[PDB]
Amino acid sequence: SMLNVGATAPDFTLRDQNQQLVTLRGYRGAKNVLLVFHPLAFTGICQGELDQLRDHLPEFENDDSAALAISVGPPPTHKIWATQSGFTFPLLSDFWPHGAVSQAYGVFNEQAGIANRGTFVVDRSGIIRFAEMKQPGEVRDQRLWTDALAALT
Amino acid sequence: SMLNVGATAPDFTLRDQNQQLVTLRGYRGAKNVLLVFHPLAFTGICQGELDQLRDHLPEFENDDSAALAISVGPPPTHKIWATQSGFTFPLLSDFWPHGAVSQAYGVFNEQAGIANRGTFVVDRSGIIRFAEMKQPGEVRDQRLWTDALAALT
Repeated sequence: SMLNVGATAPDFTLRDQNQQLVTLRGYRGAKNVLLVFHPLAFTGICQGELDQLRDHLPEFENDDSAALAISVGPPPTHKIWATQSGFTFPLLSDFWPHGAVSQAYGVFNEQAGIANRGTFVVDRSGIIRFAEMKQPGEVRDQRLWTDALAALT
Repeated sequence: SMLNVGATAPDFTLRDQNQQLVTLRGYRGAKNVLLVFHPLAFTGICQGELDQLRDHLPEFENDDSAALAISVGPPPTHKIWATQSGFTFPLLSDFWPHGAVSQAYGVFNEQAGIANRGTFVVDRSGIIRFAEMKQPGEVRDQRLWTDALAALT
C-alpha cells in the first residue's frame, strides 16, 4: 500500500522536537525533501539509520535538499533522543492521531502501531520521485537516497 | 469518567520497560496495587512525580504493595527513561492500542492523546479503594497514596 512514484506527497503539519509546526508544503518551490519514516526512538536499527543520516548531513540538508524524520513518538521523546544523539534535522511526531501520516503514505504497520522503514523523496512541485518501504528488521541503503536527490538538483 | 471507589478494576496486560508482560490480575490475593497513570516520559512534572515515587519506593513496593506506572510510551522510551532516572519499578506501555487501558479507567485525555494524572489503589480482591484524576498541569499529593495503601495492609 506504499504510495508510489508520481503520486502527490500527502501534505502534513506535524510538531518537531521543539514543538514547532513543520509543514511539507512549506518546502515547495525551494527544496527537494527526504522523508525518513522509522519505527521508534531509542531502538538499535533506528539509531543506526539516523546516526548515518546525521553523519552525512551535508548530503541531505543543503541548498537543494531537506531531510525530515517521522515516527509515532511525541516531541519530548524526540527532543531527548535528538539532543543525546546530536540530531539537528527535524524529527516529527506522527503521535496523535497515531500513525496518521504514516498511514497516508502507506507505510504504517497496523499490527505493531509503528511506521515501517518508509523513505520518500519529494520534488519541488510536491511529487514523490523516490519511494521504498523496508520492514522494521531491515536496514535501508542510503545510497539510493543520495542517488535520488542528485537527480532533482 | 474516572472509575470510582467500589468499581472492579478493569484487567489489563501490558509490556514493561524490559518488554515483559505485567497483568493486574497477577497481584490478586497477594498485593494491593498502586496504579500511577501519567502523561509522558521525559517531561517535567512526570519526572518530578516518578522521582518522588523512586525516592520513597519502599513505601509503595514491599510485601503488601506493588506500584505500576502507566503511560502511552512504548517500552524502549520507558527503558531509557528508567535507566537514566534510576527507576526500578515497572513502567507499563499503554501504547497500541493507544491509551486503551487509560480509557478503560476513564483517565485518558482524548484531545491530547495522553493519560491524565489518574491514580488508583486496587485491593487484593480487585476492587478500586482509592481513585483520583488530576490534569496534566497539576501535581498529585502522594500522601494520599501512602495513606490509601496503609488502610489496606
